[PDB]
Amino acid sequence: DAVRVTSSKLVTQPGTSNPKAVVSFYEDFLCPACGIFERGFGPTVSKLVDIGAVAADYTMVAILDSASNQHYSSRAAAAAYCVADESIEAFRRFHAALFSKDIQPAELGKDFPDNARLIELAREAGVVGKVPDCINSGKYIEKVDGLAAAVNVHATPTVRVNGTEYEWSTPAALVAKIKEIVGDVPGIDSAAATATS
Repeated sequence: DAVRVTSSKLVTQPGTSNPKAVVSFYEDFLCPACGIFERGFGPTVSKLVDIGAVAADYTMVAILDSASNQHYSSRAAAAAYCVADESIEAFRRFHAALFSKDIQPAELGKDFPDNARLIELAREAGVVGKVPDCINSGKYIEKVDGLAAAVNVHATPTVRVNGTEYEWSTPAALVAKIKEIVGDVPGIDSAAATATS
């Protein structure tokens, strides 16, 4: 249901493979607040992933999907899952790209990327593989369309920390929360520096 992003440095619960800290993001690719939120928190989260402070769970839901936007939300989420299938790193780059200012369509706009453009963005993210057919076949469409109800999240962006609702403010606040959970890990202060710019 979520794409789990980690690195080889992941800090785990003693005697298990399970992350000590999991930050679950629930996003819609057409959600403007989500664009702002990801452009703001992204580098910090990526750093926290790299130093192994957290695992980052991404659930891309369909809640904004409509015929008016040409089902952009659902096609984009499905596409993202397709990419994650091939590569996790490719997913990081893809996910980041879709939320960049030059890319994310304006909700309520008349212009939205078709599947060919999503495919091309996947290529730029570093993967081809089965992704083109995974996207063209609409493999994940029904999945993503059901995700919102599945995980029971109807608002975006929504963030949870170890399954608990988390009201986010700044990247710094988040870094501090994670530090509260995992203690002082190598790099986490560096991550705070990333959070404050």
